[PDB]
Amino acid sequence: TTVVNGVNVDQLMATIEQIKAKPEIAQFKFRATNQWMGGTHNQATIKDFYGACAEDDTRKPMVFDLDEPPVLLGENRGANPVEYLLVALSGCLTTSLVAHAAARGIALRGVKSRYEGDIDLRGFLGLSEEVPVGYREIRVFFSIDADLTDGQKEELIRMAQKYSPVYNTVAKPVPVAVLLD
Amino acid sequence: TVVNGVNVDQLMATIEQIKAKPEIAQFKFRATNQWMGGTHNQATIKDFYGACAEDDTRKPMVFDLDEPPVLLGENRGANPVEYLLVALSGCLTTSLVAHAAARGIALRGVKSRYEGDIDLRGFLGLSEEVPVGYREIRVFFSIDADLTDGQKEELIRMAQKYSPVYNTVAKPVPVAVLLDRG
Ligand code: NA
Repeated sequence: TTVVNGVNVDQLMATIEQIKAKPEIAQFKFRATNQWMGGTHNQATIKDFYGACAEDDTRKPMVFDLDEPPVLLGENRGANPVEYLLVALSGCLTTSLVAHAAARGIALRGVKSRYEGDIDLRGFLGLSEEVPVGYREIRVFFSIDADLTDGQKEELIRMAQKYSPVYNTVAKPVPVAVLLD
Repeated sequence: TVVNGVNVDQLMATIEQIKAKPEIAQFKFRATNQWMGGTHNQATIKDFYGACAEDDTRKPMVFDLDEPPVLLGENRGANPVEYLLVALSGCLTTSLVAHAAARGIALRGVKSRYEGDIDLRGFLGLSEEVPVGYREIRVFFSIDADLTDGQKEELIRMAQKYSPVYNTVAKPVPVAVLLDRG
């Protein structure tokens, strides 16, 4: 009665009450660093973050290699950056779905999902002023194993989207300032 | 003829082929994800489509996503909003380097740092006005090259202009999420 879907709902409840009292606690900052490794290969590191009124440098660094397939001028030294964007979207939607279900006391047995997005490289290459540079659209499907109706499953999915930071960062315009140091 | 480790001959060849046959430039990228309990889930990258053919030749790449303790996880992986920064960082870096290469501009080194801020009240449903996503993301590039600040700033402008992940963040991209019928 303290844990649903492997989420500690007591901790969730305490976090919500803490934020209601002191909204400043809810301000988080996430960070990365990246070093170019030649050609299409580069390496990103995740380490510290800020939140709940303090810097947190407690985690072992998490290192990621990004590259391209040969047709996009790389050697598959890692997944490509637009693939990493789908990874991020998939983790966020899944967590948002599961955590919102947990908060409602809705048990789920299994969750999986699939993702496909369309990109026309004429954008990246500056060959057409029509074509978007980014994803034109992304299509996601979820499968949920639970004692729920299809309508109730669809509701969980709508709530997942509504509360997902990565979903909303994709679907809405978010400003990105890129500067010389 | 290689600049910044980029095969510029292949690049120009690809461009000419696309001008003749624009459909070559249509790619589809994919992922699958399985929930692993709590805030932990796992994404897999394998196949893609592009240049008028399916490519299922790559070995799968698997990524673990989780949360720190204060965000209800157990450090079973970096969190999804961190992976978004990872994506952005790779894309801006490759776009910068590749566009420099196409112009014959050699770079000794490139590095960058990223921060975005988020108010959890969005995710937690505690405010209807608060953005659920990032409020803003800020990126700083350091470029080691035989270039003035203004020349570096031009490479950075072009990086952003032509970066798919930058434009996916900066612009509204439609995303349809549905219950699977297969
Ligand atoms: Na966006």
